[PDB]
Amino acid sequence: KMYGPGGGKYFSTTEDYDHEITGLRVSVGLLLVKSVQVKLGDSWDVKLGALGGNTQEVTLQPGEYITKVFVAFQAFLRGMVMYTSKDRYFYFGKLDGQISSAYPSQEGQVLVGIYGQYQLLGIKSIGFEWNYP
Repeated sequence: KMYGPGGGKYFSTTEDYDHEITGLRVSVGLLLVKSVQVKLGDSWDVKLGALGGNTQEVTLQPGEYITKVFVAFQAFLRGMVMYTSKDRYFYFGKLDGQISSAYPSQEGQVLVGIYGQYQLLGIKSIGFEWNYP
């Protein structure tokens, strides 16, 4: 469920039937992952987290799901790696701090949301919602 030292303002991505995560954007400053943003179908969901940084955009091909995520913390979320069902990885930031593994406890489940806590400087805490397409 919830990774990091935490404390902050709670966020969670919009979770929808009829619409899945088709893409994603993570904002990274010089060091910290500031904010995340999922595209749900043909529309970017609200952008959640600290302001600022450079935003990496990543686009899932149809039928491609996020199935696992590594996350590194250091007072603030430094880095995140997402692996998909098409043998594709997406690196954001640098994996340095305390690495942690998020995966579904069940088979064929895939990333449906992201949630956590953030403050002014970036994200203090992150977690992932798994579920069938």
